[PDB]
Amino acid sequence: GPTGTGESKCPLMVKVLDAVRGSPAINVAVHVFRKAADDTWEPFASGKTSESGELHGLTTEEEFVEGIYKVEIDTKSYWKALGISPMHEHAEVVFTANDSGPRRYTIAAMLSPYSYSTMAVVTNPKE
Repeated sequence: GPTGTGESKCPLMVKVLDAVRGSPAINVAVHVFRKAADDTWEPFASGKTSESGELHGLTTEEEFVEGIYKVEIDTKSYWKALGISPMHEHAEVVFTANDSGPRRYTIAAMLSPYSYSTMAVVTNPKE
């Protein structure tokens, strides 16, 4: 298929790949927040990617609750490694959850400052 490749432990796998290099970014500062009761975003998890571009071990299933969550990727850290023109600062995306469970999915995101952005999100059965 187009998406869904690779194993993981966390309930949500984040893959940070480069659209200009066509390879996974290393040491990609990523953060995960959750929608609070004050229409704000609280700290949920955070971590960096590896040579594989995969980032797991953020949180557990007992801590991973339902609700909306916002993810922030620091591409600048990866752009400074080679010295690429930092067209933008960081990439922030919001994901709404309706129900958790098995059959975890992985989010494939591509980094492209020059060309149009590229991101892929997968949905699970909550019916």
